[PDB]
Amino acid sequence: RDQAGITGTWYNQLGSTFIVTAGADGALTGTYESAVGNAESRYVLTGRYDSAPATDGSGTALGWTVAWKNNYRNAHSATTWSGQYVGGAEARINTQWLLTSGTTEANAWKSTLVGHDTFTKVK
Amino acid sequence: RDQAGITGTWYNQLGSTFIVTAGADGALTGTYESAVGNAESRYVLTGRYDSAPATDGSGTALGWTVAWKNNYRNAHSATTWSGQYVGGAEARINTQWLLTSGTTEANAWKSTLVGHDTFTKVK
Amino acid sequence: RDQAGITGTWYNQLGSTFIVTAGADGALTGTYESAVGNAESRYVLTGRYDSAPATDGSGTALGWTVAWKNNYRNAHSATTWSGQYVGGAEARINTQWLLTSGTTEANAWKSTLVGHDTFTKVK
Amino acid sequence: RDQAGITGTWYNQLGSTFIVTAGADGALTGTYESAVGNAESRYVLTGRYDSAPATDGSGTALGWTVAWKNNYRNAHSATTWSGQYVGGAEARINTQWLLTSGTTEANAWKSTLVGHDTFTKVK
Repeated sequence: RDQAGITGTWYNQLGSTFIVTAGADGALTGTYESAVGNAESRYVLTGRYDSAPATDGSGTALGWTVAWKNNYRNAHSATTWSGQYVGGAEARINTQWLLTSGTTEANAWKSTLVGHDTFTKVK
Repeated sequence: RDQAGITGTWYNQLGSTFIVTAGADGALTGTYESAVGNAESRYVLTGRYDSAPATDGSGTALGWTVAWKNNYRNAHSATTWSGQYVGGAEARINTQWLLTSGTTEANAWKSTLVGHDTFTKVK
Repeated sequence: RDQAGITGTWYNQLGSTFIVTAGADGALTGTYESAVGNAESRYVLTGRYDSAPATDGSGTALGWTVAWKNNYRNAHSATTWSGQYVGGAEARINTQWLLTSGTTEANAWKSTLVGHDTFTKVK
Repeated sequence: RDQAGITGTWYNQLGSTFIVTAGADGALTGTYESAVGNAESRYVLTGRYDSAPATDGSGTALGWTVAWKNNYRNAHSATTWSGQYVGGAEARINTQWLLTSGTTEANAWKSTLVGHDTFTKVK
């Protein structure tokens, strides 16, 4: 439905690269490359999207996760993005995210960053 | 590593049921059943976890997504949980979550709920 | 310090109006008018800011609260904005916010919206 | 209304101390002492609460801010708590919070922590 609209290469305001395939079943698969933080090269992502969204002009809800471990680095952390895809000439994925680091129990109060990323099809 | 510790059936404070398998590669697969909201029965989830966490007593970072569409209902929304697994006698997964609904652009300011769920191996 | 830079009239991307005075002591006082939601006219706000920020080019941390009760309406809710003031030609206050509604205990999981507002000195 | 219920000394799960007065007009004034982080002794807080909440068993919405500057320390950061007061034998204030640090523009993606604190009248 928005399978075609979501599948592809997206870029956020930080210059990160989100490469995703949307499956007919609601699956999101792909790779993420962050332009910032304790990260290098590509990381696996997986997520889900609403494969039968409302037809009233609403966006398409979706989310995905990256664990920041690959063959190069392990930042002992994971980010989830929660948001919606908005189609059209200037298609966008508007997200908020939560980045949790593994911590000791004494430090768990400072485990989680929150922010917002907007992805577009052009950098 | 925490593959065995994470795999299984978890319950949160709302009485929701999180059934997950942790793969050797960092994958999370399974099903979620919410005790609240516009939800019935099981929904697909997918996520990621740190398969090689720190050995200094830190938790294990992880996250997952549910899109709230199944064969019974479609709530045009997705939730992502971001958190850490803490092993031991009283193992826990401590999370914060973001629930994004598909909205019109005019309503996007009110698209996203935030909360926190704690999962245990016993209800 | 940024007392002069913060004091004044600010506008966000929704067309809301934030009127604030920064005190020498770190106080924020003023009024908020939301262009959206269950709101009309001005609401009291109060908050705090860092009156002696770092001199290394960092922003100035601040926050404020609105309870959505005035002489016209009571939305049984409160929003807090947490963010930083960035000075200069295009001064900005970049925030994330939490909007909590009063709920029953059974509904408390869906009590809190999260979002992000960027304020500028020009609409 | 909940003026009497809110006014007083509260303690969270970290062992922090929140001392507040609720004014008839919806004002919150007081001091905060954090048991964790870059903090020592008391800090000024100000906030707002719904002075005429619903009478249907709903909680009372409120929020407050601390800027982490006092005569002893300056952590160049501010926290806002957004939540609701629930009255009764085991009265509670259930909150989520946003802690923003002043950062450079390049580091603003990692400026804001999110968490949740529950306050009770007994430690």
